Amino acid sequence: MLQFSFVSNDVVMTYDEQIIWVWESLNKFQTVCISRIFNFQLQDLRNPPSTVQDFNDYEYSFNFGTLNNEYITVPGRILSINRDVLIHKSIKLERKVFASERNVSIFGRLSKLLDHTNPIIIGGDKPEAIPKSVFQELQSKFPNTGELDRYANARVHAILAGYLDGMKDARERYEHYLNR
Amino acid sequence: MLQFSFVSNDVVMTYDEQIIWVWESLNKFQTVCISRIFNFQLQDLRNPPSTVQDFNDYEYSFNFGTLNNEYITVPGRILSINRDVLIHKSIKLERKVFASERNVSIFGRLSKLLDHTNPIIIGGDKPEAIPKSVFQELQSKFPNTGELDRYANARVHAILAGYLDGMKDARERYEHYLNR
Repeated sequence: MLQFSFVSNDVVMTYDEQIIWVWESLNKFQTVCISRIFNFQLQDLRNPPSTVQDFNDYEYSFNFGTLNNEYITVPGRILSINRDVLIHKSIKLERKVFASERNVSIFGRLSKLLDHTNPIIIGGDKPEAIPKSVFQELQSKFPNTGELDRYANARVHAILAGYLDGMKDARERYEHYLNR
Repeated sequence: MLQFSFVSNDVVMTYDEQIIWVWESLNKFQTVCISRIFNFQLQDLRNPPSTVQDFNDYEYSFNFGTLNNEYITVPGRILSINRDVLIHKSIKLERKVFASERNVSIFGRLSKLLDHTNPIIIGGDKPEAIPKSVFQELQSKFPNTGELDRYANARVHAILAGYLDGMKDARERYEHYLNR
């Protein structure tokens, strides 16, 4: 589970399976990927675990962004992009802000489409900011669980129907040469 | 996790989160849905749990089918269909035999498409049986994790591209009336 909190001016993302793999990845490469979208460096772990820690009790608290003025500045490296990401405080920090269904990095996709090195700004009164209403509209258009469930079911139906329909057509052509 | 085993002539599906909800559903409605595709009645639970059971240690063992001749006969009620399902022993019992990605009931979809009350037979030497090669070909065509991941990513890309392209088009039309 992902839980966002504000401690002072620091935005903290708490991560709650055997969670030892997070610490092992940080020991091996001094980086870790959480929820498939968040890339954290060892310097971002506020609570480095004990050598004898029981990880059942433990939760990982990571520095995710900085609260400056009314905007949460997420470093681009956290999202594997070059630009930084600014989310206004009026927008609730949750995973759906950054990820669509099937772990699609919203800002990872947007940054590749942008022709400017200027940072992504969502909400607030900054003039260059994607309006909160425009961002929320994109969120509602992004594929949800039901759309992916219908896509999978339709694909299975089309495949099974194509086998039955082709079987019937092949039988019909053979029976065109058959009295019975 | 789902694990299929043969005890005598009985096919057993073992189910391994707080697994108490399975027992609670069986107490409330004498039925339970496991992995979203398997419907088990209370009579199918081989190891009814103790009133004091620790469910961390416990695993649920359910009667899934009957081994007769060389075919595993799955009751239709296990799959929420009217026909029964016969899987030849040469086919390994696993979840992908019955479910496609996003919990799509393979035989739930097929049975609605069939115009006959005759049971679904997969593999073996029975004449009315879908050949093992035909069944395996359908399995490979069914959507996998990568196809659903690409679908979601493409949908997000098309939505973000449609916002940027429409923004550029609207700006261009306004600039057609602007000297600068």
